[PDB]
Amino acid sequence: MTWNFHQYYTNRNDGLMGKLVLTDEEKNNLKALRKIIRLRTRDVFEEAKGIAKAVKKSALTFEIIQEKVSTTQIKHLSDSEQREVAKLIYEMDDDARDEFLGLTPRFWTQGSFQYDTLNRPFQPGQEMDIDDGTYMPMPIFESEPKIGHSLLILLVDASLKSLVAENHGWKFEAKQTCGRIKIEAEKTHIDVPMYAIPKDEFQKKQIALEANRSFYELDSENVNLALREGDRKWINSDPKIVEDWFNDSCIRIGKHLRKVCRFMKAWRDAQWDVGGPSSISLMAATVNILDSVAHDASDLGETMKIIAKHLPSEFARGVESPDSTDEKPLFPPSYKHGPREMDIMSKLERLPEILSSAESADSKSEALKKINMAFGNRVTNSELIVLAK
Ligand SMILES: CN1c2c([nH]c(N)nc2=O)NC[C@@H]1CNc1ccc(C(=O)N[C@@H](CCC(=O)N[C@@H](CCC(=O)O)C(=O)O)C(=O)O)cc1
Ligand SMILES: Nc1nc2c(ncn2[C@@H]2O[C@H](COP(=O)(O)OP(=O)(O)OP(=O)(O)O)[C@@H](O)[C@H]2O)c(=O)[nH]1
Ligand SMILES: Nc1nc2c(ncn2[C@@H]2O[C@H](COP(=O)(O)OP(=O)(O)OP(=O)(O)O)[C@@H](O)[C@H]2O)c(=O)[nH]1
Ligand SMILES: [Mg+2]
Ligand SMILES: [Mg+2]
Repeated sequence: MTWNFHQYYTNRNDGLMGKLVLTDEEKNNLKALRKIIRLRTRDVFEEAKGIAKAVKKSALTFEIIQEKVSTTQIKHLSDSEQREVAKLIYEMDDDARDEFLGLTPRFWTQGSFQYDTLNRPFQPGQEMDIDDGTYMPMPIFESEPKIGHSLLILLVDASLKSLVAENHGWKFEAKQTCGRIKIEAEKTHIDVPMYAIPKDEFQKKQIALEANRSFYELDSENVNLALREGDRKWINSDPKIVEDWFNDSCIRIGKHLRKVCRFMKAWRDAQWDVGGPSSISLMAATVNILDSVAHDASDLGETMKIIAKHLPSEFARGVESPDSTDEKPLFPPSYKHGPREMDIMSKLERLPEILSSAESADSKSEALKKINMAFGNRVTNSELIVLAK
């Protein structure tokens, strides 16, 4: 016997796509959460600019500034953090202060929510992730921006911490590249990386944008990611580079690319409760395979076998980042594998065996059980599986 799994993979009700794609409850929940973070962040910046405006108009003592700070949403930072914000506002000169009073944070989501590969989480501890970047248009800087790294990080933190203080079961986490709100009971977190971008170009592009529509991309090397730990405060990491690479890959390869990428992530979620290869390494390897190996989009069962066969080789050679400015590969080459990478290799080598043995199982029932060794017990309708012609 030979079974075909195309429907097992693609059926939008019962099949794997059916199990992975967010419910509307989940999708609207994520957008509502993002809206709440965006609102609070703009409010907090307005509150801080309010104080700075006061400083400009009349010379206010440091103590008066502290007092004013302690009355705003910034009160949700620790005591020493509040004093630091007051100190930073008190201490900036006319020029920096004028820049600050002209700053309004802007937002743009990146990651799987943006390019539509966000899967419903599988094991306990696994969470849906929305990556909403905050952008701070300021003058081009070589060393350090007019408005300080410290100040900007503190305000975004205050915004996030102020929301946690208003929501049972939310908690704040600081990561190296973002601030995070975790909502365990909803299996969700929102990440907020922060970027500096050129103010003049931002304005020019926004003016162009609004004039040319009725009812754009910045210079990549000036998109600066703020880093929270380490002595390097900023790194040139433009998230649009990955978004564009993936969207262009989808165009070039076809619409089955997003599906097979979801499947590989689902495989990952089933094989490890935490850990496994990154989502981006899986996408990059999969793109490389589909660009170079003949396949048929009308049988994702066959396509998934083709991918599984070639993944070990991709990862063994090291997976290069689509961002050539990246300082490391997305996955190291095999001569540099330690325990972590060896564990990944051994699971990848297992996958094509699982898919093969499912294909040659004795019944539809046994076929389902076998293939569910790769993706977990998510699909339950064995009648999705069809005897190959
Ligand atoms: C990213 N970006 C970027 C660029 N270039 C390079 N080289 N790297 C970059 O990272 N260019 C554009 C952008 C950076 N510049 C901008 C960033 C944000 C905005 C802005 O007005 N954001 C809106 C939200 C837009 C939105 O919801 N958008 C929705 C999409 C629309 C929708 O879903 O309705 C969303 O977040 O999903 C806001 O702040 O309220 C305007 C410009
Ligand atoms: N240049 C570069 N950007 C990265 C890297 N890892 C993550 N990013 C950026 O961060 C965004 C989100 O990354 P992840 O959350 O790991 O990946 P995801 O595609 O959202 O996957 P899931 O959250 O697992 O669904 C990506 O779209 C990239 O913009 C990396 O190694 N190099
Ligand atoms: N621009 C840019 N953004 C990134 C990059 N890496 C991560 N991000 C963003 O910051 C978020 C958190 O990044 P990470 O520190 O990689 O998160 P993580 O290590 O996967 O999470 P844990 O495994 O729980 O520590 C991501 O989801 C992205 O939104 C990067 O290289 N460039
Ligand atoms: Mg993500
Ligand atoms: Mg994230």
